[PDB]
Amino acid sequence: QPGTSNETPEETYQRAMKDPEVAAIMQDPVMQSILQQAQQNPAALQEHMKNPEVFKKIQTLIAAGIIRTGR
Repeated sequence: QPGTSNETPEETYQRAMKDPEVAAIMQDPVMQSILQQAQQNPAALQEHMKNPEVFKKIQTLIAAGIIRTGR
């Protein structure tokens, strides 16, 4: 049921798509590189979050529910 949606990641993407900050960041290849590095080492993404430019980028998609960073 769309009303009780929650297991539909696709819905989250659309919402984030409406946010101008999300569109701009998703179009940036920097985030793709961070994810890959994280696979090679967990500390890779950590230093990225600390970085001011990447910090804003990473956080934007998280709040938008586009990326899961929980554990």
